[PDB]
This record gives sequence, C-alpha cells and structure tokens, in this order.
Amino acid sequence: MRHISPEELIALHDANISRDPGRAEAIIGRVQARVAYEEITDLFEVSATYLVATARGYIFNDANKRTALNSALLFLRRNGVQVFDSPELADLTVGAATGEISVSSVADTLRRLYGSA
Amino acid sequence: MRHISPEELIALHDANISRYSDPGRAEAIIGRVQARVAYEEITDLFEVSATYLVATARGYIFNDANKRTALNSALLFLRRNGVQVFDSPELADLTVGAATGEISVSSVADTLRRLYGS
Repeated sequence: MRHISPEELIALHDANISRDPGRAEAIIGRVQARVAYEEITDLFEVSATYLVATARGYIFNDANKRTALNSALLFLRRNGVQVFDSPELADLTVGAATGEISVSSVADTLRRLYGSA
Repeated sequence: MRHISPEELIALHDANISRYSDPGRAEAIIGRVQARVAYEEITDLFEVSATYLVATARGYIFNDANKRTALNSALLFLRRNGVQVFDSPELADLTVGAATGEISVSSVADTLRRLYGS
C-alpha cells in the first residue's frame, strides 16, 4: 500500500488554512507504526487509522487543550479547591478529550492531586 | 455548587486563541455540563470538574482547517491506493465522532468500506 508523507500532510494543512512539523511527523509515524505492528492490512481500516490519528492531533490542538484544562481548574478554584500545575495534566486532557481516559478516571486523578484526606 | 458562566468560558477561549467564538457555543457547553450533573445526580466537585474538561474539549470542535485535514488524509490515502472517493453526508459527523472516540475505528472503517468499497 501507498502511504502519505509528513510533507504531504503539512501541505494538506497549509492549503486548508487558507479557509509542526513536528506534529505531522508524529502523526504519520504513529500511523505507520500501528499499521505495521498491529498488522493492519485492509485499506479502509488503514484509512480509518489516518482519520483518527489526524483528527486527534489537529483538532485537540494547544488552544483547545488549554481552554479545556483551564475550565476544569477554574471550576474547582471557584468552589474553594486549591489547584496547582502538575505535569500529569497535559496528557490527562487529550486522553479525556479523545475517550481514552473515561470521565471517572479524570475525576479520580483530579481528586488525588488537589483533594482532601 | 458554583458553575462557570458563559463569560468566563469565552474569556478562557479567546485568551487561548490569542496566544497560540460565538457565545452560544459557551452556553451549549455549560448547559451540556449542568444537565449531566442534575441528571446523573453528581455532587463530587471532581466529577463535575472532569465533565467540564471533556465537554469543553468536545468543544469548541470547529468545522475548520483541522477538521478538514483529518478527513483529507483519510481520503487521500484511499485515492492513492486505487479507491474512488466522493463527498457524502456521513463524513462530517464521522470526523468529530472519530476524534472523540464516540465512533470506533472499526465503525469508521465500516462506513468508508460501505460508501467506497466494491
């Protein structure tokens, strides 16, 4: 099968902007990795792997992630909970945005960090 | 419980947009959260906080460049490999649902196989 390159992906994106690289390098590598390692052989399953990987990495961008994180932290602040930055929070947001980490696991992580005895 | 107001949410969004938006978006997000908390009987600050996180990410998903790129890549790869491709109504809801994990990979593949396959 014929794959798409990072340079081709960056170029799809520039063209769409008119309404990295970095991110694109990582997406294609992620995609090519899963296809090899998990023996994904049919075209539509591979196509679907591209949509999912590309959707996740472009749609849940930095601005989206930080707004989402901030709204969660703001809500806790407003309810008298002390919050602080913790290195866990970056991965926690994309995980939760994408459906990898269920809402209950996020709540448990947040409770562990900021929560009472 | 004190909830976030639309104004604070728009301001978080604009600050983040200005760094690296239409008011009703923010109301929808806040309403999706208030429903889940009054429905599912949620008293735990942390579960409400986690709901905000997921509901604000899912967003805030715009019909923009980032959404289109994802779809271009899936469709370019099919074209590259001998599959004829065309615009269909299923595809917009396919991307968002793919991104959010609501639609599984295999279901995504199934929808493309049914539209484009022999």
